[PDB]
Amino acid sequence: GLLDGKRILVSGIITDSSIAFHIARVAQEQGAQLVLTGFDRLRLIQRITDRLPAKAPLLELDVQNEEHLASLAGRVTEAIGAGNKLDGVVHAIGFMPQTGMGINPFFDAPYADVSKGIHISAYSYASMAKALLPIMNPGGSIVGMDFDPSRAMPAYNWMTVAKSALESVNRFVAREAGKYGVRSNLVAAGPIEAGAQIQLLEEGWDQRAPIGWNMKDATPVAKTVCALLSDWLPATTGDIIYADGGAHTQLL
Amino acid sequence: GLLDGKRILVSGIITDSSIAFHIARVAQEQGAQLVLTGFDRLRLIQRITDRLPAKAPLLELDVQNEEHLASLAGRVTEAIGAGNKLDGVVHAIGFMPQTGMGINPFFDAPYADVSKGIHISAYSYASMAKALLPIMNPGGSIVGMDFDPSRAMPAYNWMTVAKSALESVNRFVAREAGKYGVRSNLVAAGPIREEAGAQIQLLEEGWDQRAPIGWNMKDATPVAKTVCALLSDWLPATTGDIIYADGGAHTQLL
Amino acid sequence: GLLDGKRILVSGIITDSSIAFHIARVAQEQGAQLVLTGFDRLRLIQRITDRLPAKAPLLELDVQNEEHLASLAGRVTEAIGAGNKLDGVVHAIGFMPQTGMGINPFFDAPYADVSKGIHISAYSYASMAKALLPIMNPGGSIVGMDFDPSRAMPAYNWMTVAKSALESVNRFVAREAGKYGVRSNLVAAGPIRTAQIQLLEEGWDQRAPIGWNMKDATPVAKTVCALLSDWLPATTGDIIYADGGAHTQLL
Amino acid sequence: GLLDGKRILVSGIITDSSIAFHIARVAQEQGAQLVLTGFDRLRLIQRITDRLPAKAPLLELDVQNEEHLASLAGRVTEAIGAGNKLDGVVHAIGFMPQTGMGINPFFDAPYADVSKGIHISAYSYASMAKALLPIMNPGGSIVGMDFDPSRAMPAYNWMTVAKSALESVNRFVAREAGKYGVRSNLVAAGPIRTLAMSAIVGGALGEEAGAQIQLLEEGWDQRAPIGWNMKDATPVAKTVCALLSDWLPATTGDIIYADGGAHTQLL
Ligand SMILES: NC(=O)c1ccc[n+]([C@@H]2O[C@H](COP(=O)([O-])OP(=O)(O)OC[C@H]3O[C@@H](n4cnc5c(N)ncnc54)[C@H](O)[C@@H]3O)[C@@H](O)[C@H]2O)c1
Ligand SMILES: NC(=O)c1ccc[n+]([C@@H]2O[C@H](COP(=O)([O-])OP(=O)(O)OC[C@H]3O[C@@H](n4cnc5c(N)ncnc54)[C@H](O)[C@@H]3O)[C@@H](O)[C@H]2O)c1
Ligand SMILES: NC(=O)c1ccc[n+]([C@@H]2O[C@H](COP(=O)([O-])OP(=O)(O)OC[C@H]3O[C@@H](n4cnc5c(N)ncnc54)[C@H](O)[C@@H]3O)[C@@H](O)[C@H]2O)c1
Ligand SMILES: CC(C)[C@H]1OC(=O)[C@H](C)[C@H](O)[C@H](Cc2cccnc2)NC(=O)[C@@H](NC(=O)c2ncccc2O)[C@@H](C)OC1=O
Repeated sequence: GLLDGKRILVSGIITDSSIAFHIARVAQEQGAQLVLTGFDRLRLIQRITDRLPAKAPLLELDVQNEEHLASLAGRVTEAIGAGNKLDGVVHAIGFMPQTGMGINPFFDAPYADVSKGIHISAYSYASMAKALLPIMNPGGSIVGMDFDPSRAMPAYNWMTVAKSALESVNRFVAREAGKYGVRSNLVAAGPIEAGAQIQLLEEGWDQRAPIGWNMKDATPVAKTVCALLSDWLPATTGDIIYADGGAHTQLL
Repeated sequence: GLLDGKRILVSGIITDSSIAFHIARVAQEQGAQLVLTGFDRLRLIQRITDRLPAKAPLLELDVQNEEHLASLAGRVTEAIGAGNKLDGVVHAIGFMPQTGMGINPFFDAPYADVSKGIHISAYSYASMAKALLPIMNPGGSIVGMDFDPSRAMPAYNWMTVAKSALESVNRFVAREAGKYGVRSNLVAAGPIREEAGAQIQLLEEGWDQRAPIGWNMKDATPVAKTVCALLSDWLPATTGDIIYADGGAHTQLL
Repeated sequence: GLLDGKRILVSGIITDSSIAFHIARVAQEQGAQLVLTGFDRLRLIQRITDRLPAKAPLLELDVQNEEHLASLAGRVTEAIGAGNKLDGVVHAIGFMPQTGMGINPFFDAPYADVSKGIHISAYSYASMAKALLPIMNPGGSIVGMDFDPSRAMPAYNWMTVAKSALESVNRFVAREAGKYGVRSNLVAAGPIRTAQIQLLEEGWDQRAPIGWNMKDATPVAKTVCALLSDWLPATTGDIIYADGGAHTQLL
Repeated sequence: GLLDGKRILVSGIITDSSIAFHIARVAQEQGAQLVLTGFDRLRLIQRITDRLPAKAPLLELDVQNEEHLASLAGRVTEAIGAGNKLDGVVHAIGFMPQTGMGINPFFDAPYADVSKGIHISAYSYASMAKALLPIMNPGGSIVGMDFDPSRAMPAYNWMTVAKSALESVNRFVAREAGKYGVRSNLVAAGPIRTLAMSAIVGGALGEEAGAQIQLLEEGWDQRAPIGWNMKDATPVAKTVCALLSDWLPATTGDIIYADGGAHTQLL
């Protein structure tokens, strides 16, 4: 019972193979009471989140919608109880149009597309924190998903730029969260005619990781998120935890 | 004559108190032939660029207009000569609305404002490179201006996020520029000249104190010389990198 | 029961205010079976380890002593059982002569002193890992103690050089540990109390978004225990910062 | 010239092909007056330094010898002139016994060997700075040679640990040098094909070691946006000279990467 009696909001569940689905699954197994967030296909999300070990209320949240954000805190409290507060927040939201990641050349991505990607992947981490910090308990934890953007790589393109922005956003969210006695951290996960480029990237990851890396298994990264949601990392804030097999510490 | 016979495009001159003004001044002193770019007040910018040691053609460039960027290659070539190409490109444009930096709380900056800031301060480094790489010579150099965003600090707020984005953009611009035999680097400068006033005072005082060789905020010439060192042939194996012209303050805790 | 049924070797307990004592205390509370290591004042150390919630065998280990190394693991297996193996290793060993840190100028530290410091503070992480990896279970964890050496600072001097070496040693220990299915990580702690030393120690509290209490070693001990658990299984050759987030903030 | 009228101390010239030789060659071409340092094979180094474009005095310096360090400054001043001071120092000294790098397992390197390596590769950067800072002019520059140790890699082993120690030493040397108005920086070079490096590619260390280093060198050129030529030391020599010049005056305690941009690229 690592997360026993903790109220945790989990965003980004779209499929049963989503890291957010495994974070929610592992958190419930560890005794956490969950609140879930869905963006567009809510009835589809409801049917995915029915396969979770325990029942949890599903709330609508389009992170680009100002009204959804301004009402989020009220809707969460109605779902957990008038006098109850959140102990954790999981930001597992990421988006970049295909012009900004994949086959499309880096220079050919229009700003409107990259901006939408930065809005959803980086700015929204601050939006969700602004909306939920007033309904969070001291000793609380905000966890976001990152993909190590310290070095450029093919096909990830503008999504790497959005993750660099996200890391910087996290350092500032930590400053704001600190006032509430809440921690804010990121988990940098390993990977979970541009098909050849991503194959090269995935093969290289397992090769570099001293303990190896299984791309078809999201549970080691879900456990890391849960470790950050627990009271077992209480002096860690504005930081990045690498759940990538230790591949970022190895050149070859 | 560090930059002797080099054709260099310099963006971001609006006043003579700018780093872009000193980069242009130092580059001309080192024998570089310049092409200059201005945003809106071209009449006032032409008056400012007259304070530069030598004459240089002025071209209008609003980095948010895809019409100006598409034209750039054609406009720069007619200013330097039909058969001549650029040897250097200086990106010295940076903007963030006051909602994104200063006194305004970090959470109170609307996305439209932060997006405009990221567009001008980060995305435009890729826009300018896309437009100018086809008219650049091998051994060429693209330089951008940065402010170390690795750690959060007061007031800088969303400009720190835009600079983090710029660093990432630079690593990708290096990949594209490499195909032309062109280098792409950023120069991370130290600070250049009631609560907000006290915070910035603390940041500037701390910089000089941390810097092993000290830091003079009223002097932009050590950072302009660093940009010129990157525009030269003296750093030929450096790309996708950040050169710190901050007195060594980023390597020191206290 | 975060560490339930885990056999963990803990080094560096010399006092009741040491991080190593609190790691051992927290680990026992979480259901871990411990093996302890002592360097010199082993009679005094035994009287300190009696203040631990549960009984644990104390073994002699001078990290500069070649015979103590290589005899270590055989002595561990006799203490835990012939068929039992270790699940965790805590390296909480650090030393630098006063010529290498404090008031003495950086240039005035002789190599013999800095070398002794690097031997005990950095090289010994590889020595302890070499000796204990053959008696470690897959899913195992090796944890070392670090103090962020990425930037120079007053007084820390050659100890900063030894921690930079330690960080590099840990990336290589991870490569070796990986073939046993064992993780190797460092915990970079904020200042822990035991003018120039005072000024630095107060900066951390102001920079840390959640603040920093130098008189409390329990948040750093819990971080070590989180690394010893199965809750960070994809983390290796890494550094976890338990400094209140101070390293992510300029001011 | 870039270095016109500058007095520069250059250490580590042992072969007519090494980085220290090209630094010295490029510096002399740029108008620098040099002072050279030699380890043991003095008469051999003297005829290797005769290949340099201009004549330069050669001084004996065993970096592990306390007496050689204590007399250093006096010997340099006698070679340049009683009233003249040094404008630059180039530390191009690096050593690690084969127990600490190559085929030998990481855990099998004895401390005495790794310590000798750290003494020569890292500690000596501070030793040379201590000895030469009192005879250095303000605006001066100290440059050391590095190989990016931020990530572990095959064969480099304890030399990576010595290199990590060197970067930390450099940040503290910058603090000391700052008092004299002198900068201290490291140049992190990409892989350079030295006499030993060619031999390991040929298979002097075996098939496995030969394959590992080939993988490391091939990967470097592939990662480098502008490519990487291991047989050419001149781009790294020019970077050292850029740091010795007045064109990077606000850079200290830092690392300049002359590795083709490889360290900024994952793939
Ligand atoms: N898959 C990997 O290899 C990997 C590696 C590291 C990090 N990550 C990160 O993990 C997170 C989860 O992504 P994933 O890869 O598991 O895939 P995913 O498809 O499961 O998650 C992305 C989610 O973003 C949500 N989203 C998109 N636009 C939104 C909007 N406007 N409002 C609210 N939510 C919106 C979608 O509903 C979706 O659930 C992302 O931040 C991603 O960048 C993934
Ligand atoms: N001031 C400091 O303390 C400091 C420190 C480190 C780095 N820098 C950097 O130095 C660089 C030079 O700027 P500065 O310090 O002179 O400040 P600045 O306020 O003068 O920069 C604004 C510049 O951007 C241009 N610009 C704005 N919007 C534009 C648009 N849409 N299209 C095209 N051009 C546009 C303006 O014409 C102007 O030249 C900046 O990138 C800044 O971030 C400054
Ligand atoms: N104290 C702090 O503020 C702080 C901050 C960050 C990191 N750390 C690190 O944490 C570790 C332990 O810290 P602590 O608070 O317990 O202090 P400590 O004084 O108890 O740690 C030093 C230990 O080294 C041991 N030791 C010395 N020489 C030895 C040898 N030859 N063989 C074996 N052991 C030997 C001693 O027995 C002693 O317990 C150290 O490595 C230290 O650098 C401490
Ligand atoms: C056997 C094997 C480990 C081999 O490894 C390599 O060649 C690596 C992959 C790489 O190519 C770097 C590239 C380089 C060369 C020079 C400087 N910095 C980086 N080589 C070095 O680091 C080499 N160093 C020195 O010659 C040296 N000389 C002067 C000052 C410090 C010094 O460390 C040695 C230590 O290395 C080897 O022989």
